Amino acid sequence: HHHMSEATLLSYTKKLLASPPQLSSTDLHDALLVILSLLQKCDTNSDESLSIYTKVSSFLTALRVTKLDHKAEYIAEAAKAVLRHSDLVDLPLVILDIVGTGGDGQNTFNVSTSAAIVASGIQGLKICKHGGDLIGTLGCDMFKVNSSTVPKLWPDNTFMFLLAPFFHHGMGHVSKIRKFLGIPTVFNVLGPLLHPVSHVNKRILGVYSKELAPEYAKAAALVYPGSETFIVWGHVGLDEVSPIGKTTVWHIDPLKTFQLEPSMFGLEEHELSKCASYGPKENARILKEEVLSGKYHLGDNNPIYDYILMNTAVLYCLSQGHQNWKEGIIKAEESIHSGNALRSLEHFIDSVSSL
Amino acid sequence: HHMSEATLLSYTKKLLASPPQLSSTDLHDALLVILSLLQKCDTNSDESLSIYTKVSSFLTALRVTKLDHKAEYIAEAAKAVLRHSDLVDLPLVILDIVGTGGDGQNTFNVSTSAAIVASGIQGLKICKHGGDLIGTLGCDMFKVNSSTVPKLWPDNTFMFLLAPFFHHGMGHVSKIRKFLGIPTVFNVLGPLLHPVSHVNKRILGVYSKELAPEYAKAAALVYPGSETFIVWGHVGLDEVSPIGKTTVWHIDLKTFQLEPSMFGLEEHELSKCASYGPKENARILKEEVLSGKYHLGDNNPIYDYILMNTAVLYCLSQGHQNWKEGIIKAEESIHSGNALRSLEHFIDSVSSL
Repeated sequence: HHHMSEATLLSYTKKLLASPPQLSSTDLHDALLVILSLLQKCDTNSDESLSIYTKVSSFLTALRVTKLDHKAEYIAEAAKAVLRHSDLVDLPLVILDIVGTGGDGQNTFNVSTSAAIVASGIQGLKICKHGGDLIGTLGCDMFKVNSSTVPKLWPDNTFMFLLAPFFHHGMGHVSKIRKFLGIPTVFNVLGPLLHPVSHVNKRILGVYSKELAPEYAKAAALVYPGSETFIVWGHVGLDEVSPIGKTTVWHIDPLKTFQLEPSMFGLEEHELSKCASYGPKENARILKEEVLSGKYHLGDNNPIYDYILMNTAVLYCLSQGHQNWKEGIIKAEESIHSGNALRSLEHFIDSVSSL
Repeated sequence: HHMSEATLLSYTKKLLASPPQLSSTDLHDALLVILSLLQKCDTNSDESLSIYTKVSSFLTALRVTKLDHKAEYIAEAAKAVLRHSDLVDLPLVILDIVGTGGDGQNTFNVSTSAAIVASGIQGLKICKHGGDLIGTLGCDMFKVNSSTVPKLWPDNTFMFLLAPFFHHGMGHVSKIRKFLGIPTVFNVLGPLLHPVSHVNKRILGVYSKELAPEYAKAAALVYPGSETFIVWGHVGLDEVSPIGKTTVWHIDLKTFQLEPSMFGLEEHELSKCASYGPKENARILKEEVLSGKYHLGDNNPIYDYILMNTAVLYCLSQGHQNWKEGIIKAEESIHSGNALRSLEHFIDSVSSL
């Protein structure tokens, strides 16, 4: 009767089958440790492996239908359980991240990585973007960036990119069953909450739905207590600040909300159809050759350019503690045309190639 | 290919919607996909891990939505499973008695015992379907199948059908039910899979008061020609309980309540009415009960337990609530030797096929 067993997992599942469910946020934390234990230790092709996948499937599905996995305390407890299997970065004694939950069913351009690179070219900003390929096509092996090498890179880089799978081994254990399940689970909303560097003190966290946003705001406050945080939801169904129509922002100011519109940044609206992803190789070429090269300017109404510039502007106003969106657009524009943003990126690529 | 993981997944997504978009006929179609997929899982390959993941997910989502506890869904699910079953063909009062299980109890096989005693009462024919106990009495139960039941039918007052030899569908889901460890729709299908259409009365035990009324309606959809008692013992028992009260649901809707005192019997704790496994259960039934060693008034718990369940069968067969007359007829069936001969005629009938 070991605690890390199918029998314990099963007892947690049965709490979720109750009317009403009797699974606490604490219980979810414990269930996830059990799941990660079972799946880390599962003997390939054992009967036990088929039984474990059965029970893990059962548990995660039951969680999704109860919808308890979209409540702040549950999301936070789930993030903390996954982090117990993560390599966290240890650093000595303004630093921003930008990332979305995914799940908006939108195949739009990688604006988060782009805006993270342009923001890092602005004097006074440091960007430690966490997520996940785009940045791997540029000529650096992202597998080299891990808990033991991030401290080497930290002092001399305005821009850093952390590929999630090389930190969160717990996510790696559930990867295959997540593919088999083919349905959303608690895991689909945890990514933005797993930042392995405690020194990040400001972030933009995009969410796919209006309903999730207020609970996500409360979860972000529990996981990143020291952080000033924008939760963002584009009204067309987007986990970023949208190039068309309005975006709502939930403001964690250690709950105030305000609406964003491209007209506020001094930009024309652009359909999502004009901001498509072309896949990592081509997106990287667009970013480096169309955007970081300074080929396009504010006022050309290039949609992907405008999309990056706006998301940089928000990242900048967040950093400076004001809502002067046009000033953010000025600063993002300057970081591109001064060649600072491309220098920031190239410095990080060169740093990574030296490991 | 419609019978694919992708088809299964699309049904699961209907259960995840608010509100759920999975119809009763959708559940029927989902279960056919599941029975198809689970036959392909002969090894612990990645493809079996994937399929087991999607079947678990679908059955778990169905449980949480509680659609599997609705009459129309239970009926459609029984219909889907039956598509993989051997059905008995017979030419143009016949009773069954069986419980859903899943009450967490380990009580004597009263349903097979009362089926035998009832089969010794003139005018009653019993075709009990379930499951071993009869297997241990020098009877090759494998020989009782779709081809042989029509040969045994005419000159047997008692017949026993071993469910697993008829319902190949239930065979394919057996491993994943053990692995899941939670109740699913499959926990309530056994009683609704009787392969002989001619059965026109039955007692169907359920484990759950909450499930009971919806199960009564399911029974009426699956067995529209049957007068049916659904029974639930208040202690949590899919039988007419030898202790405390039992609630009975009646379909041609109607509810009444049973208590051992109404049979002029004493109450016995479930500890006194325990199962000993098939071999010893069969020996108690043959040597202590069908032999007439015990009488009404001996207060022998297994004997009383069997008398009560036989009395209810008898009252159902005749359409009255004269429970003490039921006792009299059950007692007469045992002590006349009618019950033992009825069983012995079946066992020899099977032995000689």
